[PDB]
Amino acid sequence: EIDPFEMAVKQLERAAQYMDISEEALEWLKKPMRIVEVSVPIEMDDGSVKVFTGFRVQHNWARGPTKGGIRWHPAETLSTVKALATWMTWKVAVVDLPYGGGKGGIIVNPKELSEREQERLARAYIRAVYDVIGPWTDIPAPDVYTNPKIMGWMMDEYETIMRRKGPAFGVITGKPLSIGGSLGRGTATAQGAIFTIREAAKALGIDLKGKKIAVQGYGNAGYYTAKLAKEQLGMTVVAVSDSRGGIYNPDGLDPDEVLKWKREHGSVKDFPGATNITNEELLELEVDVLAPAAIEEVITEKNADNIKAKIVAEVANGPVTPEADDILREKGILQIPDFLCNAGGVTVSYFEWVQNINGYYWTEEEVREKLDKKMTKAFWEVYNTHKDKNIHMRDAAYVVAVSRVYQAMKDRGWVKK
Ligand SMILES: NC(=O)C1=CN([C@@H]2O[C@H](COP(=O)(O)OP(=O)(O)OC[C@H]3O[C@@H](n4cnc5c(N)ncnc54)[C@H](OP(=O)(O)O)[C@@H]3O)[C@@H](O)[C@H]2O)C=CC1
Repeated sequence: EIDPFEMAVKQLERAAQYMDISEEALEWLKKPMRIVEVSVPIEMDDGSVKVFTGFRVQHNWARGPTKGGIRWHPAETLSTVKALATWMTWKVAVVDLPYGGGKGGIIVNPKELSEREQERLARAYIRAVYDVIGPWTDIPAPDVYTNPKIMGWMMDEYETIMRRKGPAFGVITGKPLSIGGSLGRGTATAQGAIFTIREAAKALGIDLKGKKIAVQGYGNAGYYTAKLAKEQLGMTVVAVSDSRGGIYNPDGLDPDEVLKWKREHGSVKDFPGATNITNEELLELEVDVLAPAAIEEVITEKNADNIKAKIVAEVANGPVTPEADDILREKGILQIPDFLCNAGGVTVSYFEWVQNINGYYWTEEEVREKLDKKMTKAFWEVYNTHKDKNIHMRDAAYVVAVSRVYQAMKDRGWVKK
């Protein structure tokens, strides 16, 4: 049923087919450099002891310490962790961070655990994987069903074990502001998406002031993308959507009022002055920027032709299928690859790690400007590769990331060819 690691390896081979890479380097990149599977025992609230399965996969560390989150899902598998670590490698390589690829996970349903049990689980996971993590070895991060509270617990346990012999704040990112946290973490993904959209408009020669944007999904990423677009880029937000449905208004939407209505009516539907539309119908609107910030695979071969957006900002994690990719490219529409558009979160986590390591913490403006520089440089590199190699933007981003990792490997002497 299309194993995640098989899919990742196929993606890597496809990317290697568009660039000059040696066979030994490809074989090295097809396998994670270190996989750690540990037992995570905790004491239940009823006094019993339960053992959970924890993972920590470090795909590659040629460019520096590995970076990646920890998932707490009942359906976690070592294959999924390996695939996500492989993808995290390219995610940190495309935006030029001194990081490798890493990922963790515990096979547990956190909906049935109390606060004390969750804290015990985090501390036991740290005790189990201490020997393969560190400020300069492996930096975990929040992921699905994991939050900054668990980050604080993990950091505290790591500091307790390490005996405060170094920057224990920098061992993990996504921490609360009170303990080594960073500013701008809430709006990192949306800010990166906005910078990439601005650069794409600059590349296409389109002035965004007075244009239209449609956003699918109105969670944290979608709402902040719409709000930041309207604020900075001056783009008129004409359509937003949630799981229940979507709304449309050619005169424009106010993101704050829409958020208030969603937080009051439980959904964005039936917003005053707005016409109710379906998600599929939102994908059909004639806009200049489309930002899918929702479930995977919303653009398929069926509806790829009927898309009228000039720029498709893949804020979510792969909302466009390869057939849809080819169809959309044929229509002369610029796509911003998913792991380049939403690279703001990992970039801001890197900024947090830098602040923790240095012992000096920045402000909201400094973080915003550094993120702006990083996203602009990454998008311009990807677009230049796209224009030079006459390939898809996703293929160009993969080529850039794999080339950076391959050059780092060659410089270390790991591969001689
Ligand atoms: N936000 C972040 O920090 C980062 C985000 N990403 C990626 O970004 C996207 C969104 O992130 P995030 O804000 O955390 O997500 P959220 O869980 O906070 O919100 C999800 C939003 O998308 C909607 N949604 C879920 N399924 C559908 C669907 N089938 N159709 C239409 N709308 C749907 C939800 O609707 P409803 O409210 O009704 O449930 C909600 O509006 C994801 O694809 C994620 O992978 C990854 C990098 C970090």
